[PDB]
Amino acid sequence: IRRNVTDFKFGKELGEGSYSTVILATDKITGKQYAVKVLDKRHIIKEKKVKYVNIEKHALNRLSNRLGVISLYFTFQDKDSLYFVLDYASNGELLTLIKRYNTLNEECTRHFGAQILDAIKYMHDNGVIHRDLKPENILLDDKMRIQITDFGTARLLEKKNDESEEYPVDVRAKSFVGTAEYVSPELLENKYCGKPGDVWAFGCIIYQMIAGKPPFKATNEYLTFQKITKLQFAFSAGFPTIIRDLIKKILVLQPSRRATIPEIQKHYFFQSVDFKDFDSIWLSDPPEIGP
Repeated sequence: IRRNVTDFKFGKELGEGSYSTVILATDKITGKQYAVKVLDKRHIIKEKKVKYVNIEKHALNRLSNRLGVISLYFTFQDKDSLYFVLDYASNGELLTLIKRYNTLNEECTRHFGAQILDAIKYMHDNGVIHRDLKPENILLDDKMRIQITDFGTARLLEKKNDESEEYPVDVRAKSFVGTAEYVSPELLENKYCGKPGDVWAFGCIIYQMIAGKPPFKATNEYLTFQKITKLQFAFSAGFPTIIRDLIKKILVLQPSRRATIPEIQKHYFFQSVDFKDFDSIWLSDPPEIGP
C-alpha cells in the first residue's frame, strides 16, 4: 500500500509555543521518529505571522534533506490547524549540552563548531540567512550531531526561480521573542542583517561554548544593547588564545571588516579540520564530553 497519517503514533509534547506546538510522532511501520509541529491558524492570523510561516516553509523547501538542518518531509492540515512533519532531534538543544558541564572542551568545540560552520555555509549557499541564531534553536540528533531549526526569521536571496523575501527584525519591538544576546549589531540597529550576522552569532555561540556564558550577557536589555553596540566583552582569565583570536576577528562591529566563512575555515583553530571531508565532520565519533 502507501504511507499516510494513520500510520503514525503521536506521543509526548516536545514543547509548546505562542502559536505552535511540537508533538513527537512515530511511524508504526518503520519506527522512524518525527517531530510534528502543530500551528493554530487563527493564532497566526490574529498576529499576522503568515509571513513567518511562509518564510519557514520556503526555507525548508530550499534547504532539502541534508544533515546540518531540520528537514520537512511532508505536510498536512485540517480546518483549524496546519501540521509540519519535521526531523526529531533526540538529544535536545545545544544549550543543554553546554549547560551539562557548564563549559565544553576545545576538541568538542572544534568538532561541533566545524559542524555548525558547515551548516551555516550550506544555508548561505542555498540562499538562506537564518539571522536569528542561538543555542536554543541548535539541536542534537540521536547520534549526537547538530541541527538548525526555527527558520521563521530567515532571509531568502538568489531569485533564481523563487524570489527573495527580506522582512525587518525589530529587536526592541514586542513581536520579538527571545533574549537578543546573539543578535548582530547591524541587525539590532537598522533592523536588517546579512551573511556575517550568522557569523557574529556563531562567534557568540562558540564563545559561549568555551566560557559557558554569552559574550554580551547582561542583567537587562539596556546593558545588553550597550554591550553589543560598544563591543563590551572580555575573555576569561584562562582562555585559549587560538580561539580568542578567532572570536576577536569574528565579533566585530563592522560587518565589512568581519571574518567571512572561508576565512574562519582557514583559521589556526580550524587548520585541524578539512571541510571537504564531511564524513569526518558528521560521522566522527563525538569526543568525550566534558569541561
